[PDB]
Amino acid sequence: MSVLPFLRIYAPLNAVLAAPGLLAVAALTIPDMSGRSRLALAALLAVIWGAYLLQLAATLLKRRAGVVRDRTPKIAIDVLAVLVPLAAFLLDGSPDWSLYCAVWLLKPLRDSTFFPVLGRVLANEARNLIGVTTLFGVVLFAVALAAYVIERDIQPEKFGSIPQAMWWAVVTLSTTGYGDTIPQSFAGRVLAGAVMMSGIGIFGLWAGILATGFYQEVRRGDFVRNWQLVAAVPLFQKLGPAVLVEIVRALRARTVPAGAVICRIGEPGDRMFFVVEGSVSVATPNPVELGPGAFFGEMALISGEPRSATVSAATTVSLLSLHSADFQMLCSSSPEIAEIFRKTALERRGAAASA
Amino acid sequence: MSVLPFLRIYAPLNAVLAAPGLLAVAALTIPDMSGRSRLALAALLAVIWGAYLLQLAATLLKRRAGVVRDRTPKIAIDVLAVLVPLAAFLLDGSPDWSLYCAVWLLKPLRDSTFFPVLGRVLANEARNLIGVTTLFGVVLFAVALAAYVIERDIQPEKFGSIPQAMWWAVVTLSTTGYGDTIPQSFAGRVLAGAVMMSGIGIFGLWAGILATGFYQEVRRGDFVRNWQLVAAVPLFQKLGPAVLVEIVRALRARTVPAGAVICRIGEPGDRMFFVVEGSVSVATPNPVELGPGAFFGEMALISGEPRSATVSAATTVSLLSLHSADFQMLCSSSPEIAEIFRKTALERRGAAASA
Amino acid sequence: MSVLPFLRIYAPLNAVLAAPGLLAVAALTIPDMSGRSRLALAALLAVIWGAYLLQLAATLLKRRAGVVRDRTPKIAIDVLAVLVPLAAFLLDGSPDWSLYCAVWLLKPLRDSTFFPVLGRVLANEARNLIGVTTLFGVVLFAVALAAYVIERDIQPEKFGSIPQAMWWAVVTLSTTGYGDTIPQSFAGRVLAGAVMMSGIGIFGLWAGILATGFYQEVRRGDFVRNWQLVAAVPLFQKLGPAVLVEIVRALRARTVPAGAVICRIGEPGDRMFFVVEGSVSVATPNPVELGPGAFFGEMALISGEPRSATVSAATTVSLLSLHSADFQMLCSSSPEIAEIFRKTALERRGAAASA
Amino acid sequence: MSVLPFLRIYAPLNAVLAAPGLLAVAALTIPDMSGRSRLALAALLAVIWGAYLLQLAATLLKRRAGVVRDRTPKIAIDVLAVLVPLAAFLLDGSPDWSLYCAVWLLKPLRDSTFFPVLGRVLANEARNLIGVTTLFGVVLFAVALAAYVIERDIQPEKFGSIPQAMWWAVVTLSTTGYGDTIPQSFAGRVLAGAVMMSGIGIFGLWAGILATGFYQEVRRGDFVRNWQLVAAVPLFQKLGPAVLVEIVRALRARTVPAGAVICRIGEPGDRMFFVVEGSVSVATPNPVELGPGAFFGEMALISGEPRSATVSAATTVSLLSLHSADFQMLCSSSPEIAEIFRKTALERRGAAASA
Ligand SMILES: [K+]
Ligand SMILES: [K+]
Repeated sequence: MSVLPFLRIYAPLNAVLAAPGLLAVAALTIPDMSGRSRLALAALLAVIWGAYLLQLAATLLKRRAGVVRDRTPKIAIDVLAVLVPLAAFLLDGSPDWSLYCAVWLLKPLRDSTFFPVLGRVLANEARNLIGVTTLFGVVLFAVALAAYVIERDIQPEKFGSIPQAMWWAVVTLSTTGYGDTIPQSFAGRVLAGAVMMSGIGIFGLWAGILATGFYQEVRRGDFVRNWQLVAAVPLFQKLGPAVLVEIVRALRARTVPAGAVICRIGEPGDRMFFVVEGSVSVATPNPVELGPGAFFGEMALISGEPRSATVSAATTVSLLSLHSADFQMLCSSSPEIAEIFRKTALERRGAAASA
Repeated sequence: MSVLPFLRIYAPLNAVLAAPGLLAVAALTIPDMSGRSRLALAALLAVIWGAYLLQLAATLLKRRAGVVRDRTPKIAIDVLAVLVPLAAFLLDGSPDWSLYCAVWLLKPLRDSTFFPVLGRVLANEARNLIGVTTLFGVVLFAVALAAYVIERDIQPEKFGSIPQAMWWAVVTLSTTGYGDTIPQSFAGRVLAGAVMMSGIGIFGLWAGILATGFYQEVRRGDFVRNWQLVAAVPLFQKLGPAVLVEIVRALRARTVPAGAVICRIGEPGDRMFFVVEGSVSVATPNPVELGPGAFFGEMALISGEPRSATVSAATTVSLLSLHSADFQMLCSSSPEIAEIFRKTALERRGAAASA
Repeated sequence: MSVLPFLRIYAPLNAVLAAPGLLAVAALTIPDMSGRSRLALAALLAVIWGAYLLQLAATLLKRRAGVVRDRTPKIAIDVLAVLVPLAAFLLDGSPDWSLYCAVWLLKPLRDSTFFPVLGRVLANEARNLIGVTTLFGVVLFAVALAAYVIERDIQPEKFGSIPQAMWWAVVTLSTTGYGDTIPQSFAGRVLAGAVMMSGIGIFGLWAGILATGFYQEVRRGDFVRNWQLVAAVPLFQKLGPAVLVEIVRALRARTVPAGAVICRIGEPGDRMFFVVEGSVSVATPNPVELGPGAFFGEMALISGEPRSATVSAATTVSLLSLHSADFQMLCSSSPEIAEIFRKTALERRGAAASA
Repeated sequence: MSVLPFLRIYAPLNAVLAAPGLLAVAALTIPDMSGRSRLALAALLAVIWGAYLLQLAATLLKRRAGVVRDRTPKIAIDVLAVLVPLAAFLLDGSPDWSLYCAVWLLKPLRDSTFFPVLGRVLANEARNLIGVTTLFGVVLFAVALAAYVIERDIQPEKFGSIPQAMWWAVVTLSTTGYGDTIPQSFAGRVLAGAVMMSGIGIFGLWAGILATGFYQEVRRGDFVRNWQLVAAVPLFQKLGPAVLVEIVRALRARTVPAGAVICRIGEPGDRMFFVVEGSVSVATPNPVELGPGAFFGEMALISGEPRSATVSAATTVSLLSLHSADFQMLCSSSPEIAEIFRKTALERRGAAASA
């Protein structure tokens, strides 16, 4: 709604660090044939590999570029990524040689978004993941035992043996349920339904676990981000605490590096633009070079049209889309900010014509 | 609770734009017979088609009726809808001719509610859909590999080949789980349970993704709608900012076009009526012609009965059902609005008898 | 947490109105035998039936007992319940006679909690149930078509016919997935995974639909209930609006009819008791007869023990468990309510000894 | 985010009270062999058992150690745990002897986190678990009946009998869906899809049931915990009610017993430390012995680095990580607390050098 996390066109690593798994797995099998992809996909295997050389050395001289110390072991993550597959180059042994090759699949783990999520993975607390856990025990040995008496119900040939109760259990516990045989005695059935609603329910429980994980995460990181953002702009220094709250919790947006049409003029949209730092380019009959501490988008506001203007960043700028409800509420909260509203309209008045 | 999104009786497009898919698919097959629906459903095929002619021309002269520019390409959406199935008329080739015919199924995509939902689909941000994504990778090649060692466990005939590990993987990852064979070695089993709880869990993760999508959507659009609504009524101009908040966030309702009994007199209900614009018809021993800036439903309030009255819109009116808790809280917040409460009761007093 | 919805021991209808379905279905089949339950379960069939006679007449003279008009058609619900199974007595025809018999299963629908839930079922709005709906279309004809090309992939015997694509579609769309055959061509597979994550996702979408349904429901009904409750007690008349808010939103509890030990003295618990109307019985060395407008549970509060006392209702009383955080916050909000806190402690002081 | 529920390294009971189930089930079967684990796992069976002796006597002299009376029957829980498996020692009878042995599996139920969760299990109210329940009835006899007409569709051999409708029903109701046969008549199919989306949906309904359970739980227990915590610290006695609110709802953390590096100096982190009671050890060029009523972590705050310091508890201390947003909001709310902010910075100033 208020966020604009635009990213410059980038081929992500995922293609390069993933591709090895893809071609490997491709030639990874022997569909009764000599080789094609072996030669090919092994070729792209020395290509990818060489990519892992060049990346590594990128760490050699980039071991410190002046780089932050935030995640130290990410490095080790990488180095193992390149290494374990090294000795994965080092086997002359049986075709299981080929098998080990996939170890790279850790590669996407080089870096990713899993960092903060894990941030509340340990910060989750939520022992009810444990209690639910032991409950997984509960159901598991529940149907395990009932399945014991039942599989032992009719002994004569296949039943009456522990394996059946085991497997029927395992799948039944699931939401998946896929298989060759059932109770010929209803009881095994009815209990089966029991384990359905049960094991499924508990599945849900762990769900709500992860759910609260999501929310708590998004909250914490979001509003703290709004810490970094609040102190980050001067006008926020001239505005008192309650307003600090309102914005900290209100401001939701991201930065848009240069190279993209940021908006669409006379096209429907709901959002707001603020110059955190830098300039931003504006098509106007009297073009206007933007700077920090001002705000764009009263174009659409006072003009009456959604995105009555458009802009483009020549320099990377951090954007903040203001919530216009609390804005109107400040306009009407005190006379000073009603003066702000008038003068703002006036700044679009002069901006829309004069220089 | 507070919303009354009543719609006049309308046959939606869905029957006309869907029907082609339905009859097509019907005769779409050849259950060993010459034709019945072919003749028939092809007849309704020229009927539907002609509907697509008449709609198209509706766009010709309706290309601009004075119509908004909001969604430009919706048009193109339609035109392709009618066109690709044109050349879908243009093949003389094999029965796969019949196959292409269904391309219309895009028709429901002409217009729908997907617009805003997509609005936060791009506005979602939520890279954790990406992180979860690569995680889908995680599990997938996890069970893919384990399934590799395991299917290669017993080589002699069917196992030890990549396809099995592949498919067992794919289904197992799911919540579906449907199939002909299992581990004869427990390990494949236990790992199987692992992939169950795992792949399922991640499924949940993407869930909470979409969930936050829902909420954020409903919020944004709702309260902004309450922007359009707040400034839309005069009394809101005589009421200060805090109250503006209370109502903007409180008001939830929709407009009811003419032609429906809006309420039920002396039937249990919780809601409130406000005349945004127009009149509304009221059965009274001294009938009263309603107008904007007044409010209906203190009938039920001060009278003591749920819906102690009923009304009907002769003209389309926008309705707003006030939350009576904060209402009482305004009645008791200041003396002025307690005067409002008394005089309101008095307006039902005069309204319930006099003219 | 704060709610105590204790119900007197009652055999619910569910046993009587359900039992017919249970015995019926029991003898409902013919497991190769003459009859046992037929005679028996038909006996309990005239028993249940007679219960439906006596209930009906209960409506005859109870058509109006002075009873509310809230749900008129509930009656008709019942009468049909007894009637359709009448002509279900009226057939002499084939065994499908027995089949029709189950029509009672509507009986639990006589009355239930579905009323309010349906209250936001129509009050849901949430067209995204529609948009998602057409999306169900999306996926359905998606895999339907892909399955068309694929089942027609290998024509020679079973494939290349519409039925396969149909059914494989239907189950695959699910989370269930249960069946005899798969793609022998990967493509059908990969697309299969697609429909998995897709159809499943949409399932989730409809979920969040129902979820917001839950919440909105519980909220609306809850706090409105707190309307009925707020105006329902005199002290609430001596307390200003902000406090009205705090309690309306804070108070969560239910009424406990006479006949139950309401609390446990010196047993851990978190809750609070308030006499809405009537008395409540209290074991004390100087027993104290309770009355409205007072409050119980500063026993545990000021005493220092959870449930340092226990009580029992001789007369049905409505209970309200106060949130002690905002309570302390009133104690410390103004001096008057700190006097309330002292005098309250003093009322346990005199109550704990004197008469 | 703000919570630090660190636990000293402990082998939980789960290994000892679980292990019996594990080895028992291991030798629990007879994979065609004389015995190995029997001798072994029965040996660890007398080991575990003896553990249950020693625990029991731990209750004998620990029947009261001065121990709380909170959960009385937990004891009985244990004693049965040891007893029923006693007579489970007492059978000389058939191999089902072995079967009974697993009764211990109740052991994890000795104590666990299920206590509060059950706390809102009874405190849930939420009759919609009942309404949904009867709905489970709804669907169940729905597909049960439709399956009746359908299985009786083609009578000649296997169909037309009640069992099929029964089982097809049961699984179909699920999300699992696993089986040998389908409708050869579409109708059974289409209805099948119906039961899919239906039974699944209701599954969701019960979900949202448990969900609200989660939330309500976490809330109640959390903020009440913040009751115990608020009154628990003196500074909270010098701070007025609104601030009491802010902290009660803000403070989220746990206690970290001695023996762990509590923080990481110059490593990225977001949290805060407060000395509830005791001291805490601090590496400083001028080491500082911590005491209650002070706060740690303005190191990171005013210093400019996340965790610009680290600490270790020599004595178990209760930790509270303050939310720095509302903190800044107090710093800027009144001059007194801005003096608090300055002097705090000064306490890191003196602490970072002087003694
Ligand atoms: K399944
Ligand atoms: K299955």
